[PDB]
Amino acid sequence: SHMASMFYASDQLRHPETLVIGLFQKSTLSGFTKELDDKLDGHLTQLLKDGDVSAKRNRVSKVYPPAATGMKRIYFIGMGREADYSFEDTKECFARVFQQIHQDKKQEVSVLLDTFVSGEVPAADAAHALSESCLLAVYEVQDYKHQELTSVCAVTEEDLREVQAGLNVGAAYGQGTNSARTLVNMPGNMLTATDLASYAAELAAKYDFECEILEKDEMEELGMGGLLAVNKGSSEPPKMIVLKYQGKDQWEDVIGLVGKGITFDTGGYSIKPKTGIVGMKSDMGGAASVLGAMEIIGELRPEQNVLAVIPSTDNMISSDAMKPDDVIVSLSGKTIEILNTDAEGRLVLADGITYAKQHGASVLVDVATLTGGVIVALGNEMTGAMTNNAAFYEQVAESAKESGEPIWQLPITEKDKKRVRNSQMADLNNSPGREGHAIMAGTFLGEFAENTPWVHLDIAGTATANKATCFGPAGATGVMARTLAVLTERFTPE
Ligand code: NI
Ligand SMILES: [Zn+2]
Ligand SMILES: [Zn+2]
Repeated sequence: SHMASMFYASDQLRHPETLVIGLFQKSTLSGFTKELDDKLDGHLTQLLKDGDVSAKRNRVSKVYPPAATGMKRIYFIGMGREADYSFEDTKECFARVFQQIHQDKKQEVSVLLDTFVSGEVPAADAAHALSESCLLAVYEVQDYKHQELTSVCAVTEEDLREVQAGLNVGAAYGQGTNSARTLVNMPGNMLTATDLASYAAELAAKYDFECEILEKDEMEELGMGGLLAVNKGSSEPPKMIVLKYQGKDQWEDVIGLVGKGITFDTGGYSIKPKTGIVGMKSDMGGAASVLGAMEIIGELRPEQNVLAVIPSTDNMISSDAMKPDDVIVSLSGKTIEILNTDAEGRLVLADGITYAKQHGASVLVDVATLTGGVIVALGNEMTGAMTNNAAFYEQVAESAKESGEPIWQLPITEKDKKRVRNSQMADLNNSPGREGHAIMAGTFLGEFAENTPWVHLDIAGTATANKATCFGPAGATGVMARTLAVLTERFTPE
């Protein structure tokens, strides 16, 4: 059927109307750029000389050549010094330049990929940078208010099957990210647990994954007390969304990914302040992460098994909502005292984690926008991590190093498990205080993890951003979707 892709590798500059060219801080031109300079009677040299065009990293200069040439626009993007130039410099160079092209409302673009390759960054890599960074930079918030770029040609003298391969993975990663951004940016009345369950089903159909969606009654029968406690105040029914992707002949070494899917967090009876409750549609950020990553896995079909489990519900006030001091029986059969109804996320994750384990997960990663504390500990741009297994954590850390999404581990100590076990009435205390706030939530989850190698990721700070950047709009960031995807590529068992 020969379907056209947005990103296309060619050896020819068929579409020279709109160009994108990287410039190093060499002090001579070469390759295409030199030919262009000559083709332009030395104008590009003059512009560099006068500083109208700059090779300083992330400077973007737009030149409009004479119509005589076949070119209307050139977007020059500075790359700094070639000795310092790395892959993630490439990502940022593409992001900066497509920010500008997205503003300019251009439809077709020819990138001279080779102007971006170097010792450190080969063609296939530059290609990955381009599609991923392009997709992230040009993303638009799906709004409900009362132009699109649809062709990017990567023009290169290198193996087209390889370059195209880079463009394809780049594009998969960006697509899953943007998917997650979408789910996250959606107003809570537009995305209930029910809507989240349709999305998952559509995804399951599209990529032929096994999908099961447990409803309240099956949850009652199975004893899912965590997820049912949070849902008690809701009229919107709950969902436990399960997705199976078996990409190995044997259902074994299964990677369990658990996402917090709280579709709106009011904080419940332990009520949240007037400023704190705005933006709490984004409390399903963790679910976005895993769904985003399923999309990526569905596109790249790696040789790995993955169980995705997403407990999903809103957290509301009513005549029947959970109350502070309630004691509950989790799925695992552990009892939990609810000291704080705003610590609802770890209740649902606890059931999610025990379910994943019950369904053959042999390693776990949970992703949750879980605590304000993580923001205090690490800021808005560094996701917090906790683990019960250094070896598995190394795999997750390395994934994040490849992803480019920064992670930092916080300790779980014996003293920490002491605090979480400190409840007068139950096995576990859902909220011991602000002291090591993020670690308390990690520590609680790890009790449900028991012996299964596990990593918890708190994306309360990294799941959203106040301001636009080169890599996308204000609002949801789709953080972690990449890192989970990469983890499933790179994961090898014990
Ligand atoms: Ni063409
Ligand atoms: Zn909460
Ligand atoms: Zn929450």
